[PDB]
Amino acid sequence: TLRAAVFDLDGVLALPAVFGVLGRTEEALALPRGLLNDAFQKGGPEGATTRLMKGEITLSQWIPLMEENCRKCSETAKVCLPKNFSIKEIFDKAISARKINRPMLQAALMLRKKGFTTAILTNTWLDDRAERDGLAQLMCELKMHFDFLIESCQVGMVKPEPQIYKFLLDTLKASPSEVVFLDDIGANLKPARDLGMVTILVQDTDTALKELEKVTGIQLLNTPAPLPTSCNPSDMSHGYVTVKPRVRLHFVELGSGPAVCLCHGFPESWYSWRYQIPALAQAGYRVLAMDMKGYGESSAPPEIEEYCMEVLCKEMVTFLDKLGLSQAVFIGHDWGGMLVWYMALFYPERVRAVASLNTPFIPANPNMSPLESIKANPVFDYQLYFQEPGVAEAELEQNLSRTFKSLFRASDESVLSMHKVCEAGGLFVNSPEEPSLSRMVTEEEIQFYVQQFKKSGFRGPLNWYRNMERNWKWACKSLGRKILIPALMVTAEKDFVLVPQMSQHMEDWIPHLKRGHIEDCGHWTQMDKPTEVNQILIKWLDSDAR
Amino acid sequence: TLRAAVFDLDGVLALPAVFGVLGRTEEALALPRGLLNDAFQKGGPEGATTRLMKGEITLSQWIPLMEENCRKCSETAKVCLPKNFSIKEIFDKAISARKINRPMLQAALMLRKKGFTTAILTNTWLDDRAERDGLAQLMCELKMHFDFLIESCQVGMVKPEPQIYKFLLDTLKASPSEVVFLDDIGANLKPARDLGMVTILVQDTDTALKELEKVTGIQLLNTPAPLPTSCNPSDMSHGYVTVKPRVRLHFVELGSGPAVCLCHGFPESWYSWRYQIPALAQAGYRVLAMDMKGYGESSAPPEIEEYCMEVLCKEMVTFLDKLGLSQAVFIGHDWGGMLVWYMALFYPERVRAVASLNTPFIPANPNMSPLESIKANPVFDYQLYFQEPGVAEAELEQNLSRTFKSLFRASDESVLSMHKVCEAGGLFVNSPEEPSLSRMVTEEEIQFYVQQFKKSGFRGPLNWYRNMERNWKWACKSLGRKILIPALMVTAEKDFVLVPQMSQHMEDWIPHLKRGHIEDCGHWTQMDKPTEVNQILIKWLDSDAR
Ligand SMILES: CCCc1nc(-c2cccnc2)c[nH]c1=O
Ligand SMILES: CCCc1nc(-c2cccnc2)c[nH]c1=O
Repeated sequence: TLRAAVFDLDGVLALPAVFGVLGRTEEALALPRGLLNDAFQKGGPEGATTRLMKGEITLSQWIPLMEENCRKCSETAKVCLPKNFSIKEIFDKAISARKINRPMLQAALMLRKKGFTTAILTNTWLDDRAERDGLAQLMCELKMHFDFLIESCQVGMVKPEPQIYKFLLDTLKASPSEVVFLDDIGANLKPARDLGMVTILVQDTDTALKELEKVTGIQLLNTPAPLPTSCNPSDMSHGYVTVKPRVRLHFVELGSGPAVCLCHGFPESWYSWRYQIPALAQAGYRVLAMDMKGYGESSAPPEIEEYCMEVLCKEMVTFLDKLGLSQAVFIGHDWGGMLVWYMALFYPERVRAVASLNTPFIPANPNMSPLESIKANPVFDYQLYFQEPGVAEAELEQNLSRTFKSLFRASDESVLSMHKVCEAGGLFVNSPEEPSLSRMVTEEEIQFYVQQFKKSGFRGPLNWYRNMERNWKWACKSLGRKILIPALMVTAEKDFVLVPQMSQHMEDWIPHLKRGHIEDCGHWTQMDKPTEVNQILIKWLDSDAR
Repeated sequence: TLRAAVFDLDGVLALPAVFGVLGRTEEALALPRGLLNDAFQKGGPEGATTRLMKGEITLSQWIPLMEENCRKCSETAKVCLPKNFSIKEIFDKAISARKINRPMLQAALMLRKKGFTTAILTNTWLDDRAERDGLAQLMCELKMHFDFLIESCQVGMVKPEPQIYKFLLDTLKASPSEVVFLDDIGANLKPARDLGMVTILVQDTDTALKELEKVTGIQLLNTPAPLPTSCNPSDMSHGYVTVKPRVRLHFVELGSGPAVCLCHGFPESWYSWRYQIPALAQAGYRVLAMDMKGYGESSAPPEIEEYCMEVLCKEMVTFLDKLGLSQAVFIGHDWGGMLVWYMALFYPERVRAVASLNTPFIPANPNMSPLESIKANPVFDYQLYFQEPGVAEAELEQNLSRTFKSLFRASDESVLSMHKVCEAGGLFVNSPEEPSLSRMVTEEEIQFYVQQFKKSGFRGPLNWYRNMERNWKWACKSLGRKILIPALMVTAEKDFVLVPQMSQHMEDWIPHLKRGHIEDCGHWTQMDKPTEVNQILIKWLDSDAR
């Protein structure tokens, strides 16, 4: 019974195969059939290619030896190689053209999700070309989805030598009969088969996956659309910056490129961006997913005024200063969305671009107290319940699992009224003691938030809602300004508090505003519709932020 | 008696002044004298420029209002503005041409070093131009050297209004007579003078600094060359990555751009790079200054084999994988220099470029045991003393302050023999109990290393020297390779262990190798000759790593 799946790289996890390009080059240059593939494998185990695949030499040392084999082969075939014949060029192009075979990777992901130990076993080289970063990136994206990456040039062994298979079995801690092995080269399959492993000769992906699903008994083909890659907290780079003597800010960091600062809402975490962090880093950005003040590993001072917009924005500026960042793109959701519009209004020079999920930008009304304005809309009643220090802390902190299980639900799963919260005397008075687990979250994701909130609880988070008068006075100073830097507003159809229609007058203050819209999406945007969120953000980033 | 110094930005900390460009533009376009400066200040306190300087409007809202004032002014002066007259262009160029007035900044640094509270007081705007990042960077570099940055557009007050001066005095917690105030605008000096502050009208920097030194009694002019900016550990962004279940790696992070991974030697810290971190971030790089395995906040497992080159390099690859970095430039010193050459030999695809300080790259001799090779050179005797577990730990851990004070000395300060260390039975047998403080370090820098080494001591650090046979066997696999990626070798004239002549055959294995050389430099390269190190690295980075 199978418990491990092994994949080749070239022609299996990555397409098109480099060997395929040698043939394509022969045809394009009208060279004798197999001349290049013959020069490539020249000398077999004693040849230049074996030495390269074993790690004896690097790719740049191999290029001249391949040139010589190509000359020798053409001499024997009584033919001439063209004037501008360059092996470097042929390989540079082939390596660059090679992309991840998404359905193969998707099938590997599914097997690992169902308990399989997965591995990549590849005959590869030590790449020292000026353009090696493209291959480095490919391997990076691919390798993180597997338990093991076994590279011929790193182990000093090569397929089809029997020892690399014995090494593989030892790495997997598995007996041959427990292993499925997938290769596009029949000769490299032969030793695994001889050892007793299940083998699949990969020609077209679809037939390979039909074979793979028949042998594992797990559906790999015609599967529903998979969720984006998420984050395992213990595998992340965690960062800490002191912004002032008693305030430290925590963030999770992933990727290289322009800095993208992610700002969560209430009562959330850096983890609310779990589905965006890998996707945004893969799109070519340096992601900084914050634990906002009062949350997670960030400090939680008890004073209400430590949570007004002016102080929070000043701290985020200091955060940039301490990291040596002149700018960041600011993406926010809910309370993070509010802060992000204020960063754009007060510090435009420090904000590369600004994006908000659900949170509209509505200028302050100087002719009306903010407390009057909140009373005008019944959906904002929960905010008045959040006013009195201690009351909402008591209900929210009583049972953490019940809190997050009641809150983090989709539009078709609500257990929460909201409206007449004050009258009913609580957010959870008509909610069950043991809510069912929402389709958006697993038990373990709820427990990550539970553990996070055990440190400081809900005082610091609730204080974000306790600065209406302070926020309003500060916001009134910005009344003559417009937001003229790149800006994106993303509305969610089924958010009943931050409704799409509330954002309708935004173009008056943000003339060049760009928009996104997510259908059948509730308040918890990132986890409700991750794929859609990722598509809207990546497209807006590549077009407007670099 | 003075204790605070206040500087204007435009025409004082930054040159040339923007007002100066308005005049230069009038002359270039043969416009009436003062036409632009008149349109700029039009309406005085009621005008567009005051509203901008107060924060009522952003720079982009101000551009059209300036265009109108320019049209109105030309109409009155019975003149016409040229066909391609654009305020945006004039200001974009002026802002971009404006650089830090280095001797003014240097004088501000000296006053702060002698106990003064320093501040920048400026009439500035909220910059939302597409090219705002240039100004953002200027302010970032400048602001970090001062206690306070007071910006007119942020306080809603402007020079010469008396309230901004009262705000300044309150920010400084100083009485007027304790303040020197420097401005290039006589009108903006007048209220500070009226309050009783010492004022200096800045025309040419030199006369301003003569006035400033006469009034403070501190030498600011004709001063010796200042050391580069250093790091205050508590003001840095600290990062932590788990590379394996019991191994966590700590790093300090600063800047944006290509990732530059700094690898210290024995028995050092991320702090050994204190003079390089600010300089490298300012040059446009994202710096990752490591605490290598066994040091500082990084894990220190006790097993010798956890410190062989193979394991250390694999961990650094995982470090890159966990941060989402396909590559980094690897710069190392001493043991870090050795690791960095091995990263280039085994993982060329993950190494953008490689640089070593002092540490040469010498291929392993397969016909000689490494223990024989170390015995051949008398300068390597201390390495044999480091072999027996516990002996060197005992002497090095006995008195931490004495350890670092004896070790971290310049070429003309040695208290350490080295050679016949085993025979003498210790590194410090002929060294004082209370060494004098070396010219390279302050008391406080020694105490930072003392506190760092209190956590794990010297076992983990010493274990780097305890894998000769393991390292040699692994290195022998690389014997057929060459280093063909961008590489820099920096030799130090007075390093008596890692002597410049030891690097003489490097071009045989690294044909495209670039070199740097530092005269009158001992083993502790970074702190011995920071300025020279920074110049060699920045120049090599901008030319070879991007
Ligand atoms: C139908 C309830 C789902 C929901 N929750 C919120 C919410 C909850 C708690 C805090 N902030 C916002 C907002 N809008 C919503 O539709
Ligand atoms: C004259 C002594 C200065 C010195 N120290 C070392 C050294 C000390 C401790 C550890 N590793 C290296 C090397 N070369 C040197 O000139």
